This record gives sequence, structure tokens and C-alpha cells, in this order.
Amino acid sequence: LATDKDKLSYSIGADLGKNFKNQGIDVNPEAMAKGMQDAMSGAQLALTEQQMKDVLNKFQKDLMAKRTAEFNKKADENKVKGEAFLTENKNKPGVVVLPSGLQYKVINSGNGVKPGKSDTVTVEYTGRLIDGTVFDSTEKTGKPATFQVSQVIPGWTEALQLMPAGSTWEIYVPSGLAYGPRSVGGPIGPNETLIFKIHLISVKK
Ligand SMILES: [Zn+2]
Repeated sequence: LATDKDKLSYSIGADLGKNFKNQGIDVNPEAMAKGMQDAMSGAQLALTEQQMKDVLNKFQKDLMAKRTAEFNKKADENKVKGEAFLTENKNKPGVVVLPSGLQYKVINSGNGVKPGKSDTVTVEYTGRLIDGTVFDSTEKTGKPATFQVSQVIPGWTEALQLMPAGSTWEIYVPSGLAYGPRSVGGPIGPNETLIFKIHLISVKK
């Protein structure tokens, strides 16, 4: 690895190898080097245009199926844990279960007004997963957040309309009232039940 050409080639290969290994793709680097050399020298490829196209389409299809099965398995695993968590939590002191499946516990009751669907609210909050992983919070920005009541996840919309201004609640949000069966790879996987501590500061008609 003395030249910049060798170092670049190696770095690309290592990036590829790490990506393949991370996806469980069993690959033969020598056979791949040979096909790469053949393509670049202008030689006759050891496979026809069609054999290769068939090979790579079978490859993609298997990958999607594998990725889909991992999604569904994770979606089901999170649903199961969520239902387990909520079934245990409904028994605990102070926990109220609402018709939509949203649960909450009043930590402190305010005396202000309850926001309506159209109002805007200012709130402090922390959102966490069932394992305690915090995925968001106003306590980094050290500044209240502001939201229209109708433009947040349904669990918040249902909770806020019950909350007097000044109140602090913990709410326990079934995935159907949060982000449902979705994963953009972010901190929230599919069918995740969420827990929020929400302090409602003010309501704005
Ligand atoms: Zn409702």
C-alpha cells in the first residue's frame, strides 16, 4: 500500500466490506476483484449480460425480503413490549386509562385553562422509550417549545385537551397514538410506545 492509488483502492474495499458484513452478505473478494478487473480492462466477462442481471436482481429481492422480515420482527417485538408495559402500568397508583388507550398520571395539577384543538401551547417536556432512552427534551434548548394542539402526535392532542395550564403530567402513549408502524432509522423504531413528561405553561387561542 505504497501509493495513493493503492490506499484509495484499499479504503474503498474496506468500506464495502464493512457494509457487506453489516448486512450479512457473504461475498468472495477474489471473485469480485476478478469481475472488477475484467470490466475495467475491457475483457470478455465470465458471465453474460443476462446471467449477471438475473444474479443481481435475485440479490436485491433477497435483500428486501431480509430487510422486510427484520422490520416486521422488530415491529412485532416493540408492539408486544408496548402492550406489556401498558398492561402493567394501568395498575399503578395515579394512572388513568382513557378510551383511546392513552394513559396518564398527574404529577401536579394546574389551575389554568384547557387548550382546544385550534389553540397553541407552550410546554416543557421529556420524551423517552420504555427502556429509559430519552429521545427528545426541551431541557437541552433550555427553552419552552411551542406547538399547535392539532399538529402534534395524537397522544399529545388527546392529553393536552385535558390538561389545565400550569399542570405537569406523565403520559404513556400507545404506538397508534404516536408514530405507529414506522422507522426512518431515527431514535424511534416501529410500533414504539412512548412516555412523556409534559409541563403545560400557557395556552393561546
Ligand atoms: Zn379522542
